[PDB]
Amino acid sequence: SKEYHIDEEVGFALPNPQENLPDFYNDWMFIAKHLPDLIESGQLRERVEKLNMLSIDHLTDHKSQRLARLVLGCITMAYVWGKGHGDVRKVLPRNIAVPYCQLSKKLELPPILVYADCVLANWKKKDPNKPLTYENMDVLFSFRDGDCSKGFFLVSLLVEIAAASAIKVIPTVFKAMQMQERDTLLKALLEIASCLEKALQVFHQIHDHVNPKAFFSVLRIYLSGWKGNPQLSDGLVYEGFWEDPKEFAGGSAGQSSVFQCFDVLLGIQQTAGGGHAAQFLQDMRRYMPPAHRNFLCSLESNPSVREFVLSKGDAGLREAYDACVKALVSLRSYHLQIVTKYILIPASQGGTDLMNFLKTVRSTTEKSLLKEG
Ligand code: HEM
Ligand SMILES: c1ccc(-c2cnc[nH]2)cc1
Repeated sequence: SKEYHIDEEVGFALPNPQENLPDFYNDWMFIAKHLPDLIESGQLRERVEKLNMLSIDHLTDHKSQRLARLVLGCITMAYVWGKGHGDVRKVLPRNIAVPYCQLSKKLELPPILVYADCVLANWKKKDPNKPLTYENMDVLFSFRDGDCSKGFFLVSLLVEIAAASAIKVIPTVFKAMQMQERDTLLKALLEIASCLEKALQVFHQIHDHVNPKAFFSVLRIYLSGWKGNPQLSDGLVYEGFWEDPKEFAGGSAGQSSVFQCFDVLLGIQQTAGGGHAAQFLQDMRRYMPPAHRNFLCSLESNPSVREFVLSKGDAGLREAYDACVKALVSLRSYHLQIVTKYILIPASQGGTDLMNFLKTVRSTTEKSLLKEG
């Protein structure tokens, strides 16, 4: 894999993300680093409004630009939603909206907190010399004390990284197919299946670091966007940058290149059809870093692994292929249980479109099994 910005040990996540910005931006950093406090004491908005319009020209490298996206994104979420009890600002102050929009066009990402920001760039290692384990990690920014942003963002990060291990065998898969190396292809498919099965284990930690009520009533609020959102009907106005208000979806793992890439690799047509689930996943690609979305479609232009495995009358291959698919539905099935516990139940103390969306995606995955009938 070339410079698709894919690291060998971290995958789509940003390797060792930057934690500090040039002193020239101390005003931004101070607000983002103290969000839990500023929101609760109610001085967050007045503070955002007192900011001077800072130039983004002093953000030279990619990492410092990513850190800034994270900072401005977290601040924007806090500004728009406030204490997150219903009072919402419909206009983002030009002194913040402008740098954020310019920085966004530069990185080719919408001006709203995105998965690539709050997960892929929002972490650090406590001990540089220890492994990437929950116990040795922390997020750079949270919204409110007790919002469980650490558990949510990091466990997502950890799942992403476990899945990354298979991203590196993708090349082996395509080489083996054209070189007609049957044994190599089988070994590769089984390896991918193993990595996806491990990611499922990682996913288990979500119960240990995220509490249903804090997640549902707090975190969820700050990660909402303004596209098809009732309380921000026409969207948000980025004062000084855009004439009318603009609609943008909130953070979602549907913006994760990781799960989208294996569906492509395996020939599962999540994006096909005109259905709502497909439109959503197709649209989420606009929220992924440009390098990552280029990876996704470079995968789509490679010959089909599915057709190859099918055209051969090789049970070994069919089974290795199916193990990969089976691993994806297992993950999606597990994730349904999680949505039931962290969203359905807390909301019970409409939102069925949610479960149907997830099931549609899972059913499309199951349908791809070859040897099921
Ligand atoms: C508190 C736990 C979690 C909840 C409540 C949750 C909730 C949701 C919801 C509501 C959606 C639907 C679309 C949207 O609104 O963005 C969704 C989609 C998705 N989530 Fe989660 N999620 C959780 C944890 C995770 C974790 C740890 C991962 C792993 C990185 C993950 C991966 C995905 C993916 C890939 C999709 C898109 C559809 C698919 O490929 O099946 N989620 N999630
Ligand atoms: C950050 C981390 C994970 C998510 C998410 C999980 N499931 C759907 N979106 C959204 C933002």
